Amino acid sequence: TNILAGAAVIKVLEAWGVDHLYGIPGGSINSIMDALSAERDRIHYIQVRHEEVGAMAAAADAKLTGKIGVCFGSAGPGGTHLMNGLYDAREDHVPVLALIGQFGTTGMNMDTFQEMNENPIYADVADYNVTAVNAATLPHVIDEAIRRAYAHQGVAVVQIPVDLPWQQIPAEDWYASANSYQTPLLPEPDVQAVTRLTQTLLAAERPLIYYGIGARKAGKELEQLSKTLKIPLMSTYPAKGIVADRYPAYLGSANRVAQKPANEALAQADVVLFVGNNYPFAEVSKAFKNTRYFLQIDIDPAKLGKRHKTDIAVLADAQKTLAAILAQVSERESTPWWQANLANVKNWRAYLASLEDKQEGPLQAYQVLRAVNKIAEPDAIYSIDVGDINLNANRHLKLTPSNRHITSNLFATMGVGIPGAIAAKLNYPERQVFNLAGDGGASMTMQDLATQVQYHLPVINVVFTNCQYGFIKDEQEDTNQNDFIGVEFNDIDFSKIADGVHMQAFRVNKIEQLPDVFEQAKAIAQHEPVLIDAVITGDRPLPAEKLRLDSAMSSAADIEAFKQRYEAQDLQPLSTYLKQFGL
Amino acid sequence: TNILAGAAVIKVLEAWGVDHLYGIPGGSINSIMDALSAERDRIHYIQVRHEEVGAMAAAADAKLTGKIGVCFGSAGPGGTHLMNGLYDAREDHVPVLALIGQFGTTGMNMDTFQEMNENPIYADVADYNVTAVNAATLPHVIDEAIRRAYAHQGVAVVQIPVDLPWQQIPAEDWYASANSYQTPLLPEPDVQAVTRLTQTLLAAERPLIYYGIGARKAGKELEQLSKTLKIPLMSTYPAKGIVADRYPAYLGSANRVAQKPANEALAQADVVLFVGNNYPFAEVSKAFKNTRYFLQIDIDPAKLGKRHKTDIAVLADAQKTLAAILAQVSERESTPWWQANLANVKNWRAYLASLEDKQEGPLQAYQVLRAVNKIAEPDAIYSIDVGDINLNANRHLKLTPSNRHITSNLFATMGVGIPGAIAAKLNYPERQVFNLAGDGGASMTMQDLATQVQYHLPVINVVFTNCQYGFIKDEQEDTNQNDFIGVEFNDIDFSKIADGVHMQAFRVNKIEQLPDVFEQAKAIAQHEPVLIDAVITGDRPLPAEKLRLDSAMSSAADIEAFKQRYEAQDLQPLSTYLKQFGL
Amino acid sequence: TNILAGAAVIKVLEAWGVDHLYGIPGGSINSIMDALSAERDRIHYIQVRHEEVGAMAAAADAKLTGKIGVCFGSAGPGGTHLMNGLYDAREDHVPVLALIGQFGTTGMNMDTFQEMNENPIYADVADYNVTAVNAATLPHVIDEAIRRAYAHQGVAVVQIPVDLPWQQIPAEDWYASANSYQTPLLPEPDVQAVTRLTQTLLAAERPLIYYGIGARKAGKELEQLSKTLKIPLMSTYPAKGIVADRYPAYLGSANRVAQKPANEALAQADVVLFVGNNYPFAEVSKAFKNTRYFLQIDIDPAKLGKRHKTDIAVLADAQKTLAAILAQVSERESTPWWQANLANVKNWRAYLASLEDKQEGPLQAYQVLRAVNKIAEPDAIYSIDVGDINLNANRHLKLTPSNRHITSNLFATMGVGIPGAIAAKLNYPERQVFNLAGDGGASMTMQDLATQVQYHLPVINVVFTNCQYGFIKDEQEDTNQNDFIGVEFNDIDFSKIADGVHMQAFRVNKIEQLPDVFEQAKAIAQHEPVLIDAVITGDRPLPAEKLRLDSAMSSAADIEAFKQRYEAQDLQPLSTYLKQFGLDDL
Ligand SMILES: Cc1cc2nc3c(=O)[nH]c(=O)nc-3n(C[C@H](O)[C@H](O)[C@H](O)COP(=O)(O)OP(=O)(O)OC[C@H]3O[C@@H](n4cnc5c(N)ncnc54)[C@H](O)[C@@H]3O)c2cc1C
Ligand SMILES: Cc1cc2nc3c(=O)[nH]c(=O)nc-3n(C[C@H](O)[C@H](O)[C@H](O)COP(=O)(O)OP(=O)(O)OC[C@H]3O[C@@H](n4cnc5c(N)ncnc54)[C@H](O)[C@@H]3O)c2cc1C
Ligand SMILES: Cc1cc2nc3c(=O)[nH]c(=O)nc-3n(C[C@H](O)[C@H](O)[C@H](O)COP(=O)(O)OP(=O)(O)OC[C@H]3O[C@@H](n4cnc5c(N)ncnc54)[C@H](O)[C@@H]3O)c2cc1C
Ligand SMILES: CC1=C(CCOP(=O)(O)OP(=O)(O)O)S/C(=C(\C)O)N1Cc1cnc(C)nc1N
Ligand SMILES: CC1=C(CCOP(=O)(O)OP(=O)(O)O)S/C(=C(\C)O)N1Cc1cnc(C)nc1N
Ligand SMILES: CC1=C(CCOP(=O)(O)OP(=O)(O)O)S/C(=C(\C)O)N1Cc1cnc(C)nc1N
Ligand SMILES: [Mg+2]
Ligand SMILES: [Mg+2]
Ligand SMILES: [Mg+2]
Repeated sequence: TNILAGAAVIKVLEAWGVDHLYGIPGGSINSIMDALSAERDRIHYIQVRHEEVGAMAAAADAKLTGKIGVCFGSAGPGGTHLMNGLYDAREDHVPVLALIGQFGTTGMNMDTFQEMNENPIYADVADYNVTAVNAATLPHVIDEAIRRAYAHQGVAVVQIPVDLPWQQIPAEDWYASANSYQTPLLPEPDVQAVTRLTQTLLAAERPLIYYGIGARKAGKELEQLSKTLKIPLMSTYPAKGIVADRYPAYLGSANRVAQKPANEALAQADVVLFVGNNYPFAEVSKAFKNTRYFLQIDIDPAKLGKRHKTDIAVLADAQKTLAAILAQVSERESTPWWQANLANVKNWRAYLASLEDKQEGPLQAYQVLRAVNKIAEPDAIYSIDVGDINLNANRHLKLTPSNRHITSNLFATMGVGIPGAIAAKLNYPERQVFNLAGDGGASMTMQDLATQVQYHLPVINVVFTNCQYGFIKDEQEDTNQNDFIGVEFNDIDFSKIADGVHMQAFRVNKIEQLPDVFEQAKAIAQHEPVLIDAVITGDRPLPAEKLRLDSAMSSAADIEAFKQRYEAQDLQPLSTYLKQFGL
Repeated sequence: TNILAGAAVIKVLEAWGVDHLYGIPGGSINSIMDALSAERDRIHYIQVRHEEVGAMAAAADAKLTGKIGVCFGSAGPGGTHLMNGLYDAREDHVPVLALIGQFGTTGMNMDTFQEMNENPIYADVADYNVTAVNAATLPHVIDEAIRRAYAHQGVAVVQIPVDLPWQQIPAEDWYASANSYQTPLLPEPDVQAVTRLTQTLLAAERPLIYYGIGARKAGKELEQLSKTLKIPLMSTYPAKGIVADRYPAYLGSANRVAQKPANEALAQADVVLFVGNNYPFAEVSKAFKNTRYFLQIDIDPAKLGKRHKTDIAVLADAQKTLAAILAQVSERESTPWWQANLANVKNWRAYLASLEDKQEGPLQAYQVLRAVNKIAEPDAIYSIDVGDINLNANRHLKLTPSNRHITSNLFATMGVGIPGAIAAKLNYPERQVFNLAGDGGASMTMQDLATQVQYHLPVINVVFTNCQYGFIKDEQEDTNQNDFIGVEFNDIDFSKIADGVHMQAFRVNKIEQLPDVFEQAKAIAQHEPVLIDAVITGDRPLPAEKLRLDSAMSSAADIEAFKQRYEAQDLQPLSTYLKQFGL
Repeated sequence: TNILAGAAVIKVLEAWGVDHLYGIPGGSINSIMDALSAERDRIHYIQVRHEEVGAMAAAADAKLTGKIGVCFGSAGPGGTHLMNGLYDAREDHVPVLALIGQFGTTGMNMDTFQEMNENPIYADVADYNVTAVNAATLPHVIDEAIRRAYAHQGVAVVQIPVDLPWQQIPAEDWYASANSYQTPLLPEPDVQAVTRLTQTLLAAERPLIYYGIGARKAGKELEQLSKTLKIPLMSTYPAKGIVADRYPAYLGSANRVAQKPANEALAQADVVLFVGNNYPFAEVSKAFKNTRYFLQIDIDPAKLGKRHKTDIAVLADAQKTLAAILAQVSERESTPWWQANLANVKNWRAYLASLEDKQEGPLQAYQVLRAVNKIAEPDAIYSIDVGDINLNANRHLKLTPSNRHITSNLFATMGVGIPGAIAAKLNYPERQVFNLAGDGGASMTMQDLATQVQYHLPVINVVFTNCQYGFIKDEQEDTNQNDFIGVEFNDIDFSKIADGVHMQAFRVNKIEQLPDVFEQAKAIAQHEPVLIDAVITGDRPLPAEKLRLDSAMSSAADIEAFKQRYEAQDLQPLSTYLKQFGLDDL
């Protein structure tokens, strides 16, 4: 007895627990489609409107759940449309399987219609990249691709000649290795290295703990170390929410998608504990130029001493190590450094609240995000696009350990807001999901609003319409000699786009319109997707990387101009608080 | 004295006559943007909403004019979004320059934000693919890229570290080699090979001339050879219009994007003259299995004998060679083969007119295309997307040598209708331009309807809304065991999408609505873009590759079913006409 | 009726006129081997000892005859050993087909022994690079590969799963397109452009004609234009021999593999006619910085204005264009520029002759090459390795249009001497063939001396043993601040290496030993290969790019030292001759 090789392939996906997958059919992938069609009760095919959205959504599946995302594209242009999502998966180091259609083996290398050597297309993006040439081994090739994508935390691509999945293979021969999958049991953290790290951290005058998403399991330990030891916390932007934003000694993130207290404290710190962190600005921004001792905890040998010369680098799990530090320390009294940082945070949060709390007038991004906070459930998931929204969401969203947020962290491809929200709702139908996107990024993937409608995925889409590539406009202001170019453009009314895909929607341009529109959207999203198009000003958000508040550092004229432009008259530089507490 | 290297780069583009270029800015390409900004009077930057549209439009520029198209993308995701247009340019062998942003040289290889080794990304698509590393040589690298793209008829990609274009270089050193550019003067066509080819063609009983776009300069000679010698003409789909469609011995194209008379005649022909033709279905469809002698004229040695064993292959220009054949032949009387083919064409065109000429009822693609014909100017340009529209446009558009039509011929990427129309209008502001697209393809690039609005490009967009990937649905009907999957989807109202980008638009779903809506669109398009969303039936167009009309070939039951489904009761098989004239 | 797919593939090779091919067998290519075995009366397999030599020989085949060269390698390491020869073919733009073994389709992607995805290995080097996946289409894929390698003048690679050539396919379906082959059309010169070019050339005060191997069919026209118009000639190194070296207005080549008169004249010229030339040093050496007008003739649009901005560019065949120039000019009187160059060339040739004509004492490269000239037939072929030998052979070999010489022109892979000579003797059994190689380069491919013995290929191998990478030592002298490193090494006695592979050989270290050894070698090579291991001094050849002879440019002390080191006491700078005829050292 026999099975179609394509049926076996789908049974390999099922064995690995793949719930849903994305793509667009074509003749060159119609034999995989045929196998999917017979298996609708167990694996859910999501037909997207552009293959990039399928690839992005597959990456987001893995970001959210840790479970391999799966997408496909038809030969030639279907597969090449996957690229921005495949590169997102590579750079955000999440497991994705991509299946690429190909001409049957009898026509390959004949220069026939939309027939090319597809293997070189995927060689750079992929950890594993093969053209299948045999039906009987095709289940194994798919199984190998999955196992490698997991092991290597990246993209596996298989090009499949369309004849192979329609061939019969022996039913009893193929298997999946999902049953062997497991996670490692690790030794405890290296005892003598962690005692020595702890002493250096505690001997510091101006310590900081600076964590990334490698510390995602360690929020409790981070907050209790901070509180016990009187050591402020700062994070990478993606690590926002691992410790609740409300924690009074959470400084935020550094650089540009950043918060003032974090930049200022980092410049003064004498010892940094760098935990589960691969901050890509470390060298180029000279972040640690002032730092006396640099301590690291990371799971990956490839990261040890990577971002700065490191005094002690412990190769270990973040949680296990932070718990072992906590077990060997006890209460320290409040210090001037602690108090200064607490005061600086309070001043900064008062500034952000002042922006949020306006009640009437021309709409700014700040109030839109307040309105999101007001309708957000405590375990909401945020799919965030790329641009000023990362900066503004990082400052204004009030996250806790119960939330999740995702974006394209390092490749930073625009357009991910829509697909990330699709993936979030497919994985978590009972959780509230937002897509927060700028107009530029929403434009790029707008057609897949129709996918939210088609699959009845009740996403709350919020488009920030400034008629600009605002993040880039600000860059041009900073660097370019000549006039702005390519950064200001003509309006798109996304409420009308939504109507065109048969999604309920609203457009607002005044602060006073927000509460009722957001309450209506909250309610619609109990059953159907909704879109709010928020027409916002072109005001530049405060640049945390170019602060002009300290009269020892900047001219009075520069400070007065900065305070005026950024509504920052009541912000004080960290040096004010350092002086206040005697530093 | 010095010049900024970026300014010199723009002066190289200007020297080569580049009128317009496409892309989206980013920090990693802001120094090229800065140079563009100072040169708005001479080179016109078109800000697109998705970089794929810029790449597609650059390819279309070259398809239309023969002059290198230029696009750019920012580091990482900007550039990877170009791919579908770059592969279109490679496969349609037209010259395109792509500029890719990159991190400055001081941060390359530091694993910083959106910083990667970009060179491997482009290695497969590109004829020339380099990362610039020096400012003083950067003008030369761009000049080299252009000269190679032209010489090699393909894609040149340059990755540009953002620091380089802001560096000063000596003003007097750089140059462009546009002044050296020229086209070759060729020998005349090989005398003895062309006399011998001519004899074999004339000795045939059932000759055909089968040309592609390499014969684009030879329409007059093709038609006069056909008329003088009594030899029917057939073409590749892209070669439609080189000879007017109204010519009574034009059979159409073969395979699927095809016309019945061409498929039927090709199966009977004893001698084929294959001219300027690289038909990719030749081998896989066994097109020439019956052919006794196969004669070829091509300019490219790589094509000689490529598609079939060739009796005589002349390496020469198509026009020069066809004129030399014409100069050595004279009138032949009408033959039975000629008469049979003329009768078959007349029968086929009566069938297509019967579809077009319905006046009321549920709208089909056939009447939409009649309505296009009725408002089309004699020199209109058609940008055609990918799907059933290629099949239907090929049958119904009434083209002449004065028209142009473009699509993604061989890569066949969906989404090209919008960008191709943008490029057409930018090159030919005084010519009428259509974008004919299916709903699937229009969806993929829909956001760049806003670019037509922004640049006041008066395209007539016609969307064929069947709520299907119809071309693929029909494939699944033919091959798939299990139920249709991924090929039927939820409506998008493109009149509402158009309203959202501030474009006038109409939606129609009945035949009787067409005349007034098309007349309004014709008039609007004297000054602004317009969109018609044509809601059409799901009727399958007649499959020219699966004819069931000949009672010696097919069962009576199969013929009756085919005639019913395709409204083909009055079509006769070619054998009827062959018999009528005694063959 | 059926044929094995492998048999059909070999038939495709035969239809395309392939006489011989190179490689080393392995399990992963044994089905092609089986087909070759059956066809050994009609196509000839040459088993090499390292696959790089097969690839290099295939490239050399194409360089010599214009016929596609064919090589193969087994899966994994057999194929990756081809690389240096494949990049040689790419960079020297000659057609080569490379067949790469692969695991059968039933074990591909199983991570079995020697089994990998081979397609990405070849993506950069190859114009065409495919893995075959079907037996019935395999003959076409090979046919396509050959046709594109020719049309695109580069490398085509096909990875062949070993099961496919053992499958039966229909006998009647496959074909080769060899019957349809043609070479690219030769474009013709625009009449008015050629007249304007001519007018500019003839208005020049200090003209030069500077040709490369694109002018290989135009030697008669080049030499007659030079004589009629009184315009000196210079060439790229590879273009040596297109015009006989004897011609008194042949200046040589520029840069380093160069002759003094060419460098000096190029620095003074006001108009250059750059014909069939892609000189890779143009920009980096600032060759044309002071050239007033630059006139170019090339058949490739990718080259026009590449190396300097053109004043007139002609997209046409060199010999047609040069003939059209010649047809519209008449004899001109001598000029001061002409006579200054003629005198400079005599002075230079007298210097080279002085080095060649020593009769006793420590052996130098110069006398070895004189001894080669003394036994060389007028239609000899030279396969030249990479290093100082390019420099010395360029100066001393006395070539004419009847000769051929080849090296790795642009990739410049060492080791090509031995495989190029193998190829030469296979293609030209009745012509004398030399392999001129340094010790470093000969070392790299030494084992394939055995191939010359095995196939009875009577090459005259001459190894220049300095116990150095001399060309690189001289670079370190010029740039490096610290002591020499990696450039001086232990001796290898290549006469003993030759004995080990069963080749007759000689070792010499004194000038007076040369005549008798070279006569013996000439006679041995009527029937069998031979090797001469010439133990030469570590003297640096005169650096034509760093002349120290003109007291207007250089210190007396530096001139003194130059003359002493290079035995150059009798050399004059070009300015001496310019001044004699009334011209300024511009
Ligand atoms: C438009 C845009 C702008 C941005 N600019 C900023 C910015 O200004 N500031 C900013 O902070 N970010 C910014 N980013 C994000 C930035 O590019 C990086 O992605 C981010 O700073 C790196 O975060 P990370 O170190 O948490 O994650 P990763 O880079 O994923 O690193 C995780 C680290 O944790 C380690 N690890 C994993 N598991 C464990 C474990 N169990 N125990 C220990 N170690 C472990 C890994 O080995 C790795 O070193 C921006 C993003 C966007 C979209
Ligand atoms: C959805 C879709 C389906 C399609 N299916 C069909 C189909 O069923 N039928 C069909 O016909 N097409 C079809 N096509 C197009 C098809 O893929 C090929 O692109 C087309 O058939 C090849 O046309 P061509 O030979 O004219 O062009 P090219 O492939 O561009 O070849 C041009 C040839 O002309 C030669 N040449 C160039 N200049 C000269 C000169 N001056 N003199 C002499 N020779 C010269 C070239 O060397 C080359 O061989 C389809 C397209 C799409 C989008
Ligand atoms: C160790 C070493 C050092 C070297 N250093 C030197 C050096 O110092 N000096 C030196 O001169 N060389 C040197 N070379 C060689 C050098 O690298 C180049 O290969 C050589 O200078 C280029 O020669 P070319 O232009 O003749 O050949 P190619 O680069 O092959 O160019 C031939 C040109 O002719 C054109 N063409 C072809 N056919 C025609 C036709 N029918 N009509 C018109 N145009 C045609 C082509 O399009 C092309 O532009 C060295 C080689 C080695 C091994
Ligand atoms: C244009 C752009 C950006 C503008 C985004 O404009 P938006 O309108 O979406 O957002 P806003 O800033 O106006 O609120 S940010 C981005 C950087 C971070 O890389 N780039 C570059 C960019 C360009 N193209 C793609 C596909 N992805 C990218 N990241
Ligand atoms: C889905 C699809 C097609 C459906 C196009 O649907 P449309 O709705 O645009 O057109 P219609 O047929 O319904 O009128 S045709 C195409 C083939 C020719 O390649 N494919 C495959 C395809 C898939 N993805 C991209 C980007 N380009 C492609 N060509
Ligand atoms: C080492 C060396 C050279 C030394 C050759 O030493 P030889 O001993 O062969 O020659 P000689 O100069 O001593 O007479 S020349 C060459 C340059 C031109 O590229 N290189 C670099 C080189 C290094 N490795 C290989 C395979 N090929 C090369 N060309
Ligand atoms: Mg915006
Ligand atoms: Mg459709
Ligand atoms: Mg040596």
